[PDB]
Amino acid sequence: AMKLASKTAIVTGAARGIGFGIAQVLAREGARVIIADRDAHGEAAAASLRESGAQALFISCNIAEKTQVEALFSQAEEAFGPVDILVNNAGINRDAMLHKLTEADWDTVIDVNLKGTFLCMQQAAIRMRERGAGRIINIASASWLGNVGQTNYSASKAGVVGMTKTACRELAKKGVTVNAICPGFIDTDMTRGVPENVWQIMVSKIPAGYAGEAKDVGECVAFLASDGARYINGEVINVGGGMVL
Amino acid sequence: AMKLASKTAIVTGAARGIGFGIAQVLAREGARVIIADRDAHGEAAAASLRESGAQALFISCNIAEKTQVEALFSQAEEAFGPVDILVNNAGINRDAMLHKLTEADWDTVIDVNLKGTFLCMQQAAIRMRERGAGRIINIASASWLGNVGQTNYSASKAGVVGMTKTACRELAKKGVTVNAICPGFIDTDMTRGVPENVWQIMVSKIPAGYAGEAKDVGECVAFLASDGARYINGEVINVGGGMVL
Amino acid sequence: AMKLASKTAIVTGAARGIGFGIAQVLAREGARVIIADRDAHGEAAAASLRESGAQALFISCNIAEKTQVEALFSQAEEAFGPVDILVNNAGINRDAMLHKLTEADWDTVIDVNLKGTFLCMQQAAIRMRERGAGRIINIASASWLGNVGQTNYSASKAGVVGMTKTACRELAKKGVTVNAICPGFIDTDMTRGVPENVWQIMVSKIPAGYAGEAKDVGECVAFLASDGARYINGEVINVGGGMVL
Amino acid sequence: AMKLASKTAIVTGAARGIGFGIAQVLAREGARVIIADRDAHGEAAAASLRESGAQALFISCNIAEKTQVEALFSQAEEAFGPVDILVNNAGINRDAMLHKLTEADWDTVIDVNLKGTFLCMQQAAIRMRERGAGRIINIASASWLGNVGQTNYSASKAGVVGMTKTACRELAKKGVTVNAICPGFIDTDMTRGVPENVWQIMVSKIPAGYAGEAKDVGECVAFLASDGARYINGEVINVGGGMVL
Ligand SMILES: NC(=O)C1=CN([C@@H]2O[C@H](COP(=O)(O)OP(=O)(O)OC[C@H]3O[C@@H](n4cnc5c(N)ncnc54)[C@H](O)[C@@H]3O)[C@@H](O)[C@H]2O)C=CC1
Ligand SMILES: NC(=O)C1=CN([C@@H]2O[C@H](COP(=O)(O)OP(=O)(O)OC[C@H]3O[C@@H](n4cnc5c(N)ncnc54)[C@H](O)[C@@H]3O)[C@@H](O)[C@H]2O)C=CC1
Ligand SMILES: [Cl-]
Ligand SMILES: [Cl-]
Ligand SMILES: [Cl-]
Ligand SMILES: [Cl-]
Ligand SMILES: [Cl-]
Ligand SMILES: [Cl-]
Ligand SMILES: [Cl-]
Ligand SMILES: [Cl-]
Ligand SMILES: [K+]
Ligand SMILES: [K+]
Repeated sequence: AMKLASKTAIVTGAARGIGFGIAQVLAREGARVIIADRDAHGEAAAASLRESGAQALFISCNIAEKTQVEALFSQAEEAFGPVDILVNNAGINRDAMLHKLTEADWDTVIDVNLKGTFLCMQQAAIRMRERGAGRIINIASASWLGNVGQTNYSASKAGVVGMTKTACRELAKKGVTVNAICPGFIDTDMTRGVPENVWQIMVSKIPAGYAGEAKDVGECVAFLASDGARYINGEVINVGGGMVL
Repeated sequence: AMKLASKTAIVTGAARGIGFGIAQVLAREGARVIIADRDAHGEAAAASLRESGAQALFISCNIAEKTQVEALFSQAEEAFGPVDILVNNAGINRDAMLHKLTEADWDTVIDVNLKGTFLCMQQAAIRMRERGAGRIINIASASWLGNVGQTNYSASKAGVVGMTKTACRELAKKGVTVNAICPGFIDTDMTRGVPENVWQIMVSKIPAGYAGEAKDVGECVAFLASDGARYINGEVINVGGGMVL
Repeated sequence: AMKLASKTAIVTGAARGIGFGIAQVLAREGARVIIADRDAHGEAAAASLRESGAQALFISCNIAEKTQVEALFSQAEEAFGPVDILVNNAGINRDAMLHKLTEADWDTVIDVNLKGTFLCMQQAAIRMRERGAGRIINIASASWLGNVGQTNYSASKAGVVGMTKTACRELAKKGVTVNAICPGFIDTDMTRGVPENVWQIMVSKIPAGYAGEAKDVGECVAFLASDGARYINGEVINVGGGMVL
Repeated sequence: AMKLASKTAIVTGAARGIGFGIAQVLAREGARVIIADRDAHGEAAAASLRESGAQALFISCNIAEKTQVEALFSQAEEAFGPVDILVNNAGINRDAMLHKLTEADWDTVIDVNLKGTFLCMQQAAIRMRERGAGRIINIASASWLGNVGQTNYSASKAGVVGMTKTACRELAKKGVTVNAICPGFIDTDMTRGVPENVWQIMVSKIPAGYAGEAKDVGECVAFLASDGARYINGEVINVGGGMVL
């Protein structure tokens, strides 16, 4: 009934969008969910999961700062014990054409999407490699293989895939799986913030014929986090309705 | 609790090995399973499933002949109703170096592994595209990106991945998902034939440090067959403990 | 002065389109070219190369038939000596939706594009693995990763990529390189035969903004065939102006 | 004749190893070469290219500082005219296991390998988009798809590949090609430091049976930088004797 019962999970950027969708599917499978986010709306997201009957806790955290990541994993374990699942979802966009991208927009996107994902992966690796069990699921983007106006975003997401495949080689023998999910075009506050015509152009590229939901990504994460996906490691699973960006 | 309940699934080459493991997982999820295979032992395989408390039926069929594939879907529907899931696993080996592969061994591997997967996929498409729903899951091989002494096998499995991505672009808008699985080194009777010393050397190369089971491939098939994996389409998922052949 | 000077090369389907473009560039680099094709127009193509000051010979041949492929290499070696370069370009199209592709259109495309490419590669392997030197360049398609209405073509081209990687692993230690080229959309008689709206839709996908020329593919073949590309093996190079089909 | 005559090329980190090998091949093809590196030995490198009868110049430059990258392109064009070719070879290693990598070793590798490549790519894009012609060749690593003890290096090289494909989509219409090269195990003065028993293990992973040379990478750069490779764009070409890291 609940393939993730008795498992603690940390989901970064789970205050809204895809992150909250993953927290909802993990919580539904009986997992204790730690909502890690820099926005105080994460408390409304945790209170929403507890009201549905699940066990959830919000922990304010800027994954770009190592001291806050160390504090995140410390409080999470003092709250729901050992962390068995890590979902690196936290991400941001500062789009610009290569010839216009500012050094500031470059630094912020790489510091959060790439270094941020590194600092979290590291705290999970230090623990999971000793316990001989663990699940690391990184959210990348279909943009990891190129996308106009996303020099900094494609670089960070492509970097997340490289790390995912490196972590697989170092933690696989420790009974840990590290996999990446590349969501195509999902319906969230970020995608609803783009202009009308931009929405239709993207949906016209989706063979399924519609923008995915945050739970579509959550269903794939819940599977990789289960014991049934123990032989899937270092993979990149596209959840974009067959879209080829 | 029974995600595949009320769904009929056809699994080719499921008399023994990986195909039977996939049949056991689909059955465990309360799915009516059809075991299609030339091997007569398939009758004892379907019986083993009816003994576990599931509904199963063996159909002696040669997927290389279109007239027998047309009979497979006809006989499968009048029994358990509309076919919602198709698992193309049937795949034989006739290994030989490129400079010595006989024209006969080539034709046998291609006619069964590639043309066979096409004939089954075609019959599933004619039906699923009208019912506006369906699941096609092709079992290909880590050998699709090359492997010594497998020119005919690498060609066939690489071809299966090519059709998989093509079917995705033609059946996605009809609500049908077409995905492929590439198993690594799976511990089965057929594989427990090579020298034990070569087998231990092969396992030392798997990052996970152990050979997978037929159910490992099944757990992934059961997920792609669920409604929760409706947005995963045209994907190649490796089930080899993070191994790169 | 000329990189491929003193080298004999066989180019299948070099009577027109990409094949003749490849033959023109190889000849420009001082390579003795063997125009292998099933159309008698290859005799005009070979004469056009001899009139340009290069050495060329046409040999009628259906790569689908092994006895005719064996006769091709025999006549090619007694004519210009040992074959140092093999370019598998010969290919056909019998496009149709998965639910309508006839068994005849399936057999013909797989027998030419896949089995035909194999029979040629096999004759090159038998000779090159003994001479300790060689070059095998297979023309695949950007459709190897899927394309609407090309279930048989994608399967055949994907199969060639799989074989390209298998051959690499078996002949790399012999000093032979096996590489594949995936042309995007090249301006030829076949491509100029499709409707005008299809031409604009295909060209609108090319970031470069135009359909490539036959010599663009030939320039890449001339490089892989040189000694400078002795450390490139088992690669899939796209020559489609950055098109992502 | 020489395919790169009258062309100005910038090769970062070309004072030694692969970088200097790339400069030698570009010089041999008649291209003016700007050696950009923090290593003062870059003067002896440029002088060695002038002794061979080519036009070479050394410009001390820290690619992590945008003001020095802006001065590099300014001083480079004032001396040898418009920059037609940009080779991003600059790279460093600060290897460590995921659970040990210091924040400092992470920052220096990302600041030089990823941000450094970005700053140079940006100065090239700003100039090449107005001229309507140009070549950007990024040297990534076989480590972009993962490698033990290289979380930071695999992240920076995978990121370079991500940028490569993004720049392709934004500069293809402007007549500019952006490609990446992934060298496998290359023999350089920066690799003959490990014991031979370590060298043998790495070589047994190379199907070619031997480690490559700096010029094997240079030959591929000279081709992509030629007018004949104008239709190759957004590609990742492996130069590792068919080795799969
Ligand atoms: N939505 C889409 O269509 C696609 C998005 N993605 C990725 O999916 C992830 C989530 O996407 P959305 O839900 O649309 O994003 P969103 O912007 O709607 O929500 C992201 C959440 O991450 C949090 N966050 C951002 N930076 C953070 C940091 N440094 N530390 C902690 N929390 C931080 C924000 O507070 C926010 O709650 C991102 O990594 C995004 O790049 C991937 C491809 C497609
Ligand atoms: N033209 C394009 O845009 C693209 C073409 N390709 C591939 O490039 C190759 C050449 O394409 P095009 O020049 O446009 O085609 P084409 O039809 O103009 O020329 C192909 C040549 O192959 C020969 N041929 C066909 N079957 C043969 C057989 N069984 N034995 C011997 N010769 C045979 C034909 O006589 C013809 O001369 C084909 O393999 C094609 O699939 C792939 C990507 C795109
Ligand atoms: Cl700036
Ligand atoms: Cl920040
Ligand atoms: Cl949702
Ligand atoms: Cl499970
Ligand atoms: Cl033979
Ligand atoms: Cl034979
Ligand atoms: Cl039919
Ligand atoms: Cl530190
Ligand atoms: K994949
Ligand atoms: K490639």
